[PDB]
Amino acid sequence: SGYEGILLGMGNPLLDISAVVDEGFLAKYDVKPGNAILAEDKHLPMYDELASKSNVEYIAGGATQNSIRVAQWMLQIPGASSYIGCIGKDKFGEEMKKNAQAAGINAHYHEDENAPTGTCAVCVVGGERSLIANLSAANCYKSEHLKKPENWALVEKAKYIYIAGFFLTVSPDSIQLVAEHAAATNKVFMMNLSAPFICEVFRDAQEKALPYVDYIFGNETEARTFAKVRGWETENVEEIALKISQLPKASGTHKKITVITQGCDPVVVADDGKVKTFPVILLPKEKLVDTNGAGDAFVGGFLSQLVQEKNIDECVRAACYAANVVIQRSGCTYPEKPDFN
Ligand SMILES: Nc1ncnc2c1ncn2[C@@H]1O[C@H](COP(=O)(O)OP(=O)(O)OP(=O)(O)OP(=O)(O)OP(=O)(O)OC[C@H]2O[C@@H](n3cnc4c(N)ncnc43)[C@H](O)[C@@H]2O)[C@@H](O)[C@H]1O
Ligand SMILES: [Cl-]
Ligand SMILES: [Cl-]
Repeated sequence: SGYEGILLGMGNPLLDISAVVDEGFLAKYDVKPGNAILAEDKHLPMYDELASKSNVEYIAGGATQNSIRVAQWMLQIPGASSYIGCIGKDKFGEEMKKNAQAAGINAHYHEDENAPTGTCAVCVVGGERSLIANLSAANCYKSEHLKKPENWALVEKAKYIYIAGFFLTVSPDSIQLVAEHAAATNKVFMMNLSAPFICEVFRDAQEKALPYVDYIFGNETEARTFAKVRGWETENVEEIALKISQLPKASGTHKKITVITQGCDPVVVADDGKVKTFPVILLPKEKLVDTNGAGDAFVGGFLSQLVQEKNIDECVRAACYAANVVIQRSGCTYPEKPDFN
């Protein structure tokens, strides 16, 4: 088939350890609700504390893995997706390999000899979660691994390449190597803003990669964080989307299209100097089960139609379908086959 390995993702493969907790649990580990952070030494016993709970759920996660997973599911073409990351030689790493084969992703996972597979605590309070990412083996990815002929073949075969902003903490040099290849080969390189701490702490790494980005995705909060960091005196998402697209580009082959989600409010898309708003699928609060992986599934649905050379209206329509499905189910899960027509 023509779509063989047409979409590649590179990131942090993390097994999510999710559980419903109370206010005291977050106060114990000093974690703010509805915010993502990287794990510190004080947060490490929390993983064993969550593992001991009766309501603990284990699901193969990681922002880029989730988006590639949802794109392959929406697309339904066998062998169309590829993924690159680092895992440990342990039970969680074998679960990561098992899940990727079931999902239909050609995941070339580099197995580190000493580090365990990365985990991510998803502490849930009401309808807001705190993510504490312990990258462990995921943080061991080197440009040396990407340059291996087995891994670099996936970069060359791909036409569309996606990397969540989270991977900028692990290897900005590996990101830059595939980004420079995509500019030189007129391919579609794309990224996510991922979290406010990526825009604030990793501002230099993100700024260096952005000129190579053809489709930048994000939510309203991380777009406002991005605007405040660059001194733009504006909170309006519509003005911020045009200002991001307006930034310099390493290659003028493609324009930069900025897609910003606003939860239940319309999707804002800056494209060729014009702002296009798209209302989302109306959903009652009783059916809204969990907003976990809503942003990652939105990117996945968008990528499924972008791969088939479809217009931006159909990319956003599939992005809303995929996110709508995921929010009505626990975590980033979906039915056997998609019903997008
Ligand atoms: N360091 C690290 N490295 C790698 N991975 C890491 C990591 N740290 C964490 N991760 C991974 O991250 C994952 C958890 O991420 P998670 O916290 O779930 O992020 P997300 O998937 O982006 O979900 P959010 O709740 O943040 O949504 P959003 O604000 O982006 O989107 P919006 O609400 O605008 O909504 C988007 C769309 O949803 C739909 N939608 C949302 N709300 C509604 C509504 N009320 N009604 C209708 N449609 C809605 C719409 O279509 C809308 O456009 C885990 O797998 C974990 O492993
Ligand atoms: Cl990632
Ligand atoms: Cl319990």
